[PDB]
Amino acid sequence: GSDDISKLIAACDQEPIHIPNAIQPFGAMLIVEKDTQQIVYASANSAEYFSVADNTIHELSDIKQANINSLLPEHLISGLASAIRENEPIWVETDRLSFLGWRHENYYIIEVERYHVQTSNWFEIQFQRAFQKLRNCKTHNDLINTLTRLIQEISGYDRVMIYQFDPEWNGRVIAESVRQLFTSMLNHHFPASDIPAQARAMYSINPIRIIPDVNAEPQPLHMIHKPQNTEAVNLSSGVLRAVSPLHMQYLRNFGVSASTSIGIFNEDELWGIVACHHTKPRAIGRRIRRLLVRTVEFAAERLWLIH
Ligand SMILES: *C/C=C1/C(=C/c2[nH]c(/C=C3[NH+]=C(/C=C4\NC(=O)C(C=C)=C4C)C(C)=C\3CCC(=O)O)c(CCC(=O)O)c2C)NC(=O)[C@H]1C
Repeated sequence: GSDDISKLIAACDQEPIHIPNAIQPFGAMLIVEKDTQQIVYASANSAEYFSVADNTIHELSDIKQANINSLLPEHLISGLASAIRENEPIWVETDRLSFLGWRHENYYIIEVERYHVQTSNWFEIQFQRAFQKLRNCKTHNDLINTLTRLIQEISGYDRVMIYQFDPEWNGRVIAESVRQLFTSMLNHHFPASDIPAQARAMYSINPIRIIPDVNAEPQPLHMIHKPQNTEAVNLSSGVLRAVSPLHMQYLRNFGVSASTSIGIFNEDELWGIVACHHTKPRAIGRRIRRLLVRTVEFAAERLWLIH
């Protein structure tokens, strides 16, 4: 039936991806009522992240006891309080932990990750080399190929592609960089339903989406202290937001174990994405994420100017 097939296609765009009440297990998440300053939701894995800074905490139970001010660094709490704008993430890096938090209505949402030892000035020197290569490009075809190659080198993903939307949100792959033999994806077309409108809109909130392992077990948000409002909390601005299992299976069918995509914007208009696949699971720290986003933004700026 024709209208039935259309119902099914329309269901794609209606899965509530913004409120899964779970996360990917490469970080831990705390949800805290702003006025109560009380921990109301915590990921089922919070223990193994806050046990790195605080040794009193070894179980999810201990988080009901825990105070925010022992768990979170002070600059994080001060920035989150002194922040008026909703959904704009603050980042605070201790000696052991990398925090990203933001305010959404009466909720503070805090994501915490681990990180590797860093090399000073590496972020900036890498961006400098990308800035110079993208700026020396004089046609869009050199620009986009250069972009895929740089994203490939910075991230180390097995495959980096530029996926360009047409006026109806259908898209095609227009450039490719690979770390191994692959059958070409060049000029392969995909329908608009493969990235439903809700996912397309998510790049306007967080321009990078990151999936380190398609088979990693999502961790649900447990209730800690009974929140005033039991509505689902919107997790859109972070990176830990659990992945729609449909898209996980889509990645498996692709032969992919890790994914990362970055929106390509012209002003507020989503023009396309950088799509990144890995055959084995892969994680990339916050600094590689920010470098990728910043590289894509400079490439976009160049893309709208050159012929
Ligand atoms: C009925 C629903 C469907 C559906 C849902 C869905 N898809 C995403 C997210 C993404 N889909 C992407 C598609 C592509 N990746 C590629 O490499 C290519 C072509 C080479 C395409 C077309 C991409 C890139 C994303 C972003 C995530 C990522 O980078 O992997 C979501 C959002 C999931 C989430 O963000 O939690 C949803 C709900 N896909 C379908 O095919 C139908 C069945």
